[PDB]
Amino acid sequence: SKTYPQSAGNIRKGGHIVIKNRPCKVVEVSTSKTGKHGHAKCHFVAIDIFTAKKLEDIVPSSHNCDVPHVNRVDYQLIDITEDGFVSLLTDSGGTKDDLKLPTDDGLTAQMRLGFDEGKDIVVSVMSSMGEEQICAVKEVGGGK
Repeated sequence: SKTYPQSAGNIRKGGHIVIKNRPCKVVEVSTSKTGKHGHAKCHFVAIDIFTAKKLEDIVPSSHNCDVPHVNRVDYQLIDITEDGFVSLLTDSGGTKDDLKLPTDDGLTAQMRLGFDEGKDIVVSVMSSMGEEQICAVKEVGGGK
């Protein structure tokens, strides 16, 4: 549900893969084969999409990898609570309130300032495997 199975031989540089239960972006793919009659193994180098740590795997080309779904969604900012939660407006007219201000000080200052200023602030959220990160902030209008 958070992942789908795909043969290692179909994984490409720039795609994603699960290594040690971590969603990673594939930065290097190479293959090796045992002699003339072997079956290729895929050697992956990948970068954890939240922690930026490098992880690696060697997988037979014919075995499945778990591939994580990775989404990027924009929301309008409708609140920053005094305890650091963020309230986001959903495309169905709902609210998404489970996220906090990002650890990035630039992104947080942009959100807080834009909100204090009465600006229309759009927040990009990257999500994978039940984990979410505010990854961009822009103003699109408004003001006081």
